[PDB]
Parts: sequence; C-alpha cells; structure tokens
Amino acid sequence: GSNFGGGGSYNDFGNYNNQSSNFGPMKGGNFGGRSSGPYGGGGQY
Amino acid sequence: GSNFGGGGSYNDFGNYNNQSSNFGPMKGGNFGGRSSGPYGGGGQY
Amino acid sequence: GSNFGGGGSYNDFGNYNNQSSNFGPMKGGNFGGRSSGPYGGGGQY
Amino acid sequence: GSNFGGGGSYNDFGNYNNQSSNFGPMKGGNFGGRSSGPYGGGGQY
Amino acid sequence: GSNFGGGGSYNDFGNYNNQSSNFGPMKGGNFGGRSSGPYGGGGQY
Amino acid sequence: GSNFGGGGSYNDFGNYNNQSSNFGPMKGGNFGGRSSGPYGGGGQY
Repeated sequence: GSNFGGGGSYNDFGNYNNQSSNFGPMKGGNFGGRSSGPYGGGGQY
Repeated sequence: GSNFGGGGSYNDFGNYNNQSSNFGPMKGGNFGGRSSGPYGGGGQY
Repeated sequence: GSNFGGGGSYNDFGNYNNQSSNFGPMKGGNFGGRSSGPYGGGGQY
Repeated sequence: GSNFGGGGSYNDFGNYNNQSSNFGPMKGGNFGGRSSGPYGGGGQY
Repeated sequence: GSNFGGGGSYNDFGNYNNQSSNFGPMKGGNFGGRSSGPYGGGGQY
Repeated sequence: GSNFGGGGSYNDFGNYNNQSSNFGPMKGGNFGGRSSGPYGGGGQY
C-alpha cells in the first residue's frame, strides 16, 4: 500500500542526453547539463 | 493497492535526446540539456 | 505501507548526460554539469 | 586542403536513438545500444 | 593540409543513445551499451 | 600537416549512453557498459 510520490508531489525525473561526436578540428561548443538558472549553461558570454 | 503519483501529482518524466555527429571542422553549436531558466542553455550571449 | 516522497515533496531525480567525442584539434568547449546558478557553467566569460 | 576521411575510408558515424517512456508496471524490455555481435544485445536468452 | 582519418581508415564514431523512463514497478530490462561480442549484452541468460 | 589517425587506422570513438529513470519498486535490470566479450554484460546468468 505504498505511496510513491502521491498527493501534491512534484515528481520530475527524466532522462536528458546530449551527444556530439566529431572528426576534425573542433572549435565550437557542445552544451549539456541541466542549467536551471538565468543565463545558465557555460558558454562564451 | 499502491498509488504511483496519483491525486494532484505533477508527474513529468520524459526522455529528451539530442545528438549531433559530424565529420569535419566543427565551429557551430549543439545544444541540449534541460535549461529550465530564462535565456537558459549555454550559448554565445 | 511506506511513503516514498509523498505529500508535498519536490522529488527531482533525473539522469542528465553530456558526451562529446572528437578526433583532432579541440579548442572549443563541452559544457555539462548541473549549474544551478546565474551565469552558471564554466565558460569563457 | 584537408582530407576528412577521403580515399578508401569507411566513415560510419550516425546517430542512433532509442527511447521508451512508460507509466505503470514495466516488465518487458527496451533494447538499445549498438550490439555488433552474433545474438548481440542483452535480452532473456 | 591535415589528414583526418583518410586513406583506408575505418572511422566509426556514432552516437548511440538508450533511454527508458518509467513510473511504477519495474521488473523488466533496459538494454544499452555497445556489446560487441557473441551473445553480448547483459541479460538473463 | 598533421595525420589524425590516417592510413589504416581503426578509429572507433563513439558516444554510447544508457539511462533508466524509475519511480517505484525496481527489481529488473538496466544494462550498459561496453561489454566486448562473449556473454558480456553483467546479468543474472
């Protein structure tokens, strides 16, 4: 009779995948991670 | 008689995939991750 | 009769993956990690 | 004047994605990965 | 004048993703990884 | 004039991702890793 996150629970558990494979000179950017903030995610800025 | 996230639960659990493969000079950007904020996601800015 | 994060729990447990493979001169950036802050994520700035 | 995998190169770099989301009792199987061998891919056997 | 894997190179660099999200009793299997061998991939056997 | 794995090189560098998120009783299996051998990949056997 268990209660797995019932009621008013905010259950957020997804799978987020980011993959970039490359053969050659790589100067750009590959951006992943959750980044839950304003202007989040490391970049150039 | 279990309750898997019943009631008023906000159950959000999807699979989000981002893939970029490339042969050659890569200078652009591949953008993944959840990025749940204003101007979220690392970029150039 | 256990209660796994029921009630008003904020249960956030996803899988976030960032992968970048590359053959050659790599000068750009690959950005992962959670980065839960303003301008979060190490970059160039 | 670069040569990105020219000549007799076997250049194989695709993006293969497998996603299965489900709400409820999950007893079956979701099968991904490359599995480049005879009877490859973990299963029941 | 660089040679990124030219000639008779076997250049194999793809992105293979396997994702399975589930709400509830999970008894089955989610199978990923490369598994480059006979009967490869962990299963039940 | 660099030679990044040219000639008869076997260049194998992909990104293989396996993700399984689950809310509830988890008794099954999630199978990842490369597992480059016969009957490879930890399972039940």
